[PDB]
Amino acid sequence: TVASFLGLLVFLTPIAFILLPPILWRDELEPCGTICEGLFISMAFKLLILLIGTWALFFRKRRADMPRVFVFRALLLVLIFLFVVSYWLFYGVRILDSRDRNYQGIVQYAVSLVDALLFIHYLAIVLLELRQLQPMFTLQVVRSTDGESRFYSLGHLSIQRAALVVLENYYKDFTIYNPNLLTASKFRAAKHMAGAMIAAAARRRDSSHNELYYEEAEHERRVKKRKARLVVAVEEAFIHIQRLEVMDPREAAQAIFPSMARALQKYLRITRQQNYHSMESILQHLAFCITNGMTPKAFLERYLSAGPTLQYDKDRWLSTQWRLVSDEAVTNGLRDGIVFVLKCLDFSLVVNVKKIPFIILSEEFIDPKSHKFVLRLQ
Amino acid sequence: TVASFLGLLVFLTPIAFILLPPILWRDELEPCGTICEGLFISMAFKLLILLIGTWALFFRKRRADMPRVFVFRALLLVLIFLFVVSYWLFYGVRILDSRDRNYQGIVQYAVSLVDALLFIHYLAIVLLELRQLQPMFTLQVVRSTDGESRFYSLGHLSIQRAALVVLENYYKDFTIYNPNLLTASKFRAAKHMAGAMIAAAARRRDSSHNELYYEEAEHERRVKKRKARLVVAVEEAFIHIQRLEVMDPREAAQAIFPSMARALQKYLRITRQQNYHSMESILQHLAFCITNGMTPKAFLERYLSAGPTLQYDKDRWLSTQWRLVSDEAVTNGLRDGIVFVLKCLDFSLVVNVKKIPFIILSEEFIDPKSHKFVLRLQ
Amino acid sequence: TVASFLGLLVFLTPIAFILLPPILWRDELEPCGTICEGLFISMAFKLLILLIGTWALFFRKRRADMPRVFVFRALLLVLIFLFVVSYWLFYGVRILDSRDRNYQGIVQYAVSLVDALLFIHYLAIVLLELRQLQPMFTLQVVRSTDGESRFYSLGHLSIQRAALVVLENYYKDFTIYNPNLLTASKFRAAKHMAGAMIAAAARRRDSSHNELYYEEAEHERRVKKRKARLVVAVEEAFIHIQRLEVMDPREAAQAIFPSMARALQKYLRITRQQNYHSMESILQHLAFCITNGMTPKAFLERYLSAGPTLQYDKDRWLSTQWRLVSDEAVTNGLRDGIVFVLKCLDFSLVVNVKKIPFIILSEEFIDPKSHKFVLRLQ
Repeated sequence: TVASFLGLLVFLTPIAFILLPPILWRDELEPCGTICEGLFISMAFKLLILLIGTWALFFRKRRADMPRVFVFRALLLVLIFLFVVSYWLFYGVRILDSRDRNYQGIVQYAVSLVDALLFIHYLAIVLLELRQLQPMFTLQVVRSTDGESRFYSLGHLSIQRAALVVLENYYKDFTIYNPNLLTASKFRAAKHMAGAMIAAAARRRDSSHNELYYEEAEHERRVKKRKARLVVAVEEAFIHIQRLEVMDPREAAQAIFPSMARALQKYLRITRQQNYHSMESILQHLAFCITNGMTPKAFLERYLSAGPTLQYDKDRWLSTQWRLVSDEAVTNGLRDGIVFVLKCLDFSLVVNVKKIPFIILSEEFIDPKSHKFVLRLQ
Repeated sequence: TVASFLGLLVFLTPIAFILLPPILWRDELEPCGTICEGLFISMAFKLLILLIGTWALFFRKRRADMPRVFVFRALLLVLIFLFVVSYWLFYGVRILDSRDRNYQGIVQYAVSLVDALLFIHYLAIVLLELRQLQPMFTLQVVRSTDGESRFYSLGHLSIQRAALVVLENYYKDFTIYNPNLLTASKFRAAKHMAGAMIAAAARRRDSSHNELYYEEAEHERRVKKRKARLVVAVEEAFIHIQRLEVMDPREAAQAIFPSMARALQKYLRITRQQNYHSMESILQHLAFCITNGMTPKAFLERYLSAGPTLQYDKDRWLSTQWRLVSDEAVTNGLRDGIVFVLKCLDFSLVVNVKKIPFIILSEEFIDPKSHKFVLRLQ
Repeated sequence: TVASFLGLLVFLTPIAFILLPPILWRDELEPCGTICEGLFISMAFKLLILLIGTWALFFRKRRADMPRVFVFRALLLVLIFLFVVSYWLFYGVRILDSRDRNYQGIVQYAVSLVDALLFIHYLAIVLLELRQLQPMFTLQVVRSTDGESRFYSLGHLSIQRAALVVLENYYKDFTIYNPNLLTASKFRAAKHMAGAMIAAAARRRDSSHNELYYEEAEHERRVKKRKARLVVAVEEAFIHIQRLEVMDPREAAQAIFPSMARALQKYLRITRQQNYHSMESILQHLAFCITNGMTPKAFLERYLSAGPTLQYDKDRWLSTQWRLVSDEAVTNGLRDGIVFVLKCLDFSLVVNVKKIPFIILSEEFIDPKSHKFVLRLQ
């Protein structure tokens, strides 16, 4: 490919610096003998180390699209470019155009290339994944809709890369965005829209009958009742088949699903999760749990709670529609007190960054003989 | 030991390459003088760096037994073996059998050995702990019995090493396997075993009296009552002794334990945790909390909830009885959509792996002047 | 500064070793030509790598004050000191006092300095952040007051640095210390202080009327009622302004705050959080949520639950008043079974360390053809 051809060029540059003097001026080489060959062996082993490490840490697909340029990868690519161009420039001007003797020094030049390219690989692992290992900052990530909030520690990242780690943790950690869980507050605010003084109106409101407390208690009671119906239905559904007419787990799932289908439908409607689980999805997860020997409760934990975003179908999450709002340049590093917002189509992740505080530890000595207790009351 | 003797050989190989030419042919050395000694100093400092780093990252006990071979450690050991054997081969064939001059080049050969062995140490830290730093995958780990589920991010690991990290997080994160919390569903399914049409039977079931809702509400009420009794008992037990007859925390624990013992026994029976806490364990934790100045609630948090597996006795967890079920080779790396199962004696951890999605970020500019609000209703 | 001047000296040491032979004895240099210049280029590129990596990982402020000396940073500074002093000593004794020829060897000496100083940078990243990447231990951190407990995995750290990571996770993860949530147990124990036999007294206590169960149920009911009042108040407060008299979010916050202020005050009093939120803090967070387009529930999640310590004001947490109690030297590494206590002014973090167990994995083969199921009951 494009980067693979440049990788082939940067890998064959020391090999070309070795091979060209015995080809272009074969009879002009000084007799090296031992030291040149013992340096070729070190060259080959260091190139093997470089190829294995480059495969291990950089033969992987691009993980994300960021708004501005990855500053550290641009720095590494500019450094590799100026590195290899300066070595080819010195090799063409001061070695090939002069047709040098002392081939041992040419092999030393190629081995210094391999050494400094290994240190470029080391600077790459320093910049790309070791600079943010030490947790310099904390990040409070809050959804703007339901208020679900988790805290994360991050090192020195840019606002781009911090937003990337926040979105990774969003798909892993936050429950999935459900707009149907949000409509009750919207209709309640619109019902207030249907109809000094602002403190007296609040006093008349707080003295009135709280419909919301009793409706939430009654809804929680209905959810517990539908949950108990669902648990009984899924237990008496799983008891209908045996691990051993012979059938595969898909047909066993289709066999036992009509004895749980109505209770699950009523539970997903009362918990407002019915848009998240098609019948095909439930049958695939049912055959999955029947295959792996999972209990009714282990099958049912997918449906009892909300669950994170990566449980669900790949279209229900949408990672290409993320927008990064920031008051400053997103290539700037994190610092104390900045706010950046990760906007999806309906919700947003409001992220404010706080510096992890300077902590002062001190010892104090507790004598283990000073742990004496008396039967007297305290 | 076995690996320690090979470590002594790989550490003494550059030193032997240095020491053998002034011993075997002492009068044949060309006068090096400055450059050889300034290269010995660099050799000694790089060997000190190599010894300190090798102690820091590899002088540690083997952490786990895996089914197949650790592929990266086997690659590193084969690389070290071919490395050192090729250097001894070139040193015996082309240096010792020829009895070379230009000892400066021999010291350069030994320093190139020390350099490439430092880069072997670097390739070791690349392969063993840096390749999986960037979180390529997410892992949904579910117990097959109670359905408890947590999500974890992992990089490029094999299925072996991913299963190892999953088990680390199992002992840290999941509540302990309690088979007594699972018997109610089993007896309920056996009670259904005591006694078109499959949809009508489900309709008659869901219209019947849900015993399960009222039994769960009544059990939760009994657990709250026993919890309140236990809190009162442990508070009035801790008030009987004073931090200051003089006694150590073991005898103070034995003094105040009979005023809390029955309430704790009834709470551990109602929460089905009585097999997990012997009287010796409770007395040791009681003397522990009396020693460290912990409150009754801080003592009691060990017993109120289930708690993770590493709270409990070392025989109650059993890390040697883990079985890895996978449809493919466990030395293969993680990829999107694979399922592997970690089976203990009674339960299993069903782990399905999902690729963390390709995320596209973009900026959008919000003018901070565009945050103007009106008192008008919305 | 102090460390910046020593950094300038260690950076200019190879440059000084290069520049001094053409200045002090200019006419005595042997003609190097190609190889010396091709080694200067490698020197300049490796010094650029060293400067970029040193900026990336070590140009950062000191994060914490520890009781005893950081052992690994002291080892690194002693190593750099003996390193650079030994190189200046050999350069003064055996190069400057002799006024050497073969300047190519002097450039090789300076390049070996730059190489071994890059490996010092590598040993620094090995000791300071790579030795603890592999999770050797688990840590149960419990507050002595309310018993809140979380488990953390750590590698080979000292007790100092483990305590530092524990405090990082304390400010991120534990809910904030609230002494007002603890006074009910203290007054209940003092009420027991107002008034064989120790088992009969416990039997008479556990048979009595449990005031605590009914008071906790009644308090939870009052908290749910005040929460419903607060949700209604904040929704009907946010509906009073529109995103668009024109006003900024501070004045919009001040406009809509008197219609929610009494319900929020009553909720913070019933949940004992009123010392944590001044009116200025609530108005700043209100203007913050009005700015970022957050819902009433997203505004309200700061106040509904306790929340971690870093949500609150910077004086409410106090990172300078931490005391480390340990039975051994805090520079010793973690091992299985040690207990260290992190004491704040009122509470303490009791941390006991357990070794993560030796896990034995094995394969077992499940035939995917062996997943056959029958319609027969099990």
